[PDB]
Amino acid sequence: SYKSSRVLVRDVPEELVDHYERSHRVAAFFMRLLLAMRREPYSLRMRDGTEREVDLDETDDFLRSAGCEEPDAVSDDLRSFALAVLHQDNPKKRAFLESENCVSILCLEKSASGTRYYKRPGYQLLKKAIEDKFEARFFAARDPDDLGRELLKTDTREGMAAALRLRERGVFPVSVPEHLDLDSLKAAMASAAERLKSWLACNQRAVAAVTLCDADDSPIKVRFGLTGRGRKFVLSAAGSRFLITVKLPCGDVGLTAVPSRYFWNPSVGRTTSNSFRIEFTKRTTENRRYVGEVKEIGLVRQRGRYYFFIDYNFDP
DNA sequence: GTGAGGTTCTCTGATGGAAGCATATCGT
DNA sequence: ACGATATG
RNA sequence: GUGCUGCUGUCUCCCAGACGGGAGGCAGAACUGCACCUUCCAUCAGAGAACCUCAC
Repeated sequence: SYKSSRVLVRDVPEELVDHYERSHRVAAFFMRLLLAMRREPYSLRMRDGTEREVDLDETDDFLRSAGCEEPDAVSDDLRSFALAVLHQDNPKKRAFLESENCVSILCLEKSASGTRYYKRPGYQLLKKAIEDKFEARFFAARDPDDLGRELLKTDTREGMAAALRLRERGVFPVSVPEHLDLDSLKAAMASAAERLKSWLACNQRAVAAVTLCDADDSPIKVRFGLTGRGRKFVLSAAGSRFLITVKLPCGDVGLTAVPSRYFWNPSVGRTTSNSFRIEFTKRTTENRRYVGEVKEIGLVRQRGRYYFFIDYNFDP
């Protein structure tokens, strides 16, 4: 259940503008790098309209520029990674249930991501059993730690073991263009994965061109979440307006939204479940009351004007 | 002076896709 | 109890 | 804030012209009047303008 609106902001500082204009280039690099790992020549649609054909040579050169010295040898593994990121694996046993989860092995030198099992079913039953007559070796002598290694050595989702294969070869940590923190990288990679997933669903529907992200031509949402998908934000009201401030690494960025007749007489309260409860009336004639929990807003620059897309959740 | 048959620009409509986070443990 | 990754 | 309409605003176009009216484009807003889930992508059908030749 979703319901969206749009609030205009006219005094965005330099920090948010640079964050919006710097998230796009990381997204574009993610799109081109995933296509490079895919190692399948494709068609690129430029801004003015031109379906150029890009072959394996430029793909290999781009991969070399990304740190993959000899993509010919690791071709059995780069491709095996990309299909995992673009959700081309089995619907069950996804190596990355959310695509943005992948940018910790790809773009973090000291990460140690692959050796985790605390959320693996099997370590949940044994730990709930320490503190054979139940429905599901290691039950004797207890030690769920050992079951962790038993379930990490085997039961490895394809593309996650493949990702760990390259890190020993010193080629997988890829130098992205800008030094975005984990959260903004995850937001950008979520957007890029969404755009390439749509592209591939269209390419297999046809059987064909790729449009890269642009700050003005084909904008994407620089999304701000409350659980690590993007930089955090907090919403409130002051009179008849919206007070939206985000928590960028350069500090807090506060912003006052010009009044909206869609959101009139606003009352806002923070919730203990990572959300903000807001009330409003639709103005016009009937002032029917609505309750909305907001958890993740978006930012889009259209016609030179900055708009936050307030995507809230209403009562069903 | 129109009809007919081809490019070359601005648009609008319909049917597809990707979407708008939950939990979990560990170290302080 | 709260923040830092990790991943359902 | 967004399609619709609305200068207390602007620019431009056309018809009578020295009374006005009829096209469009922005600024809107601090002016109502009906409503408002939306962003991006790729296809396919349809409608408009104009462009070139050859025929009647």
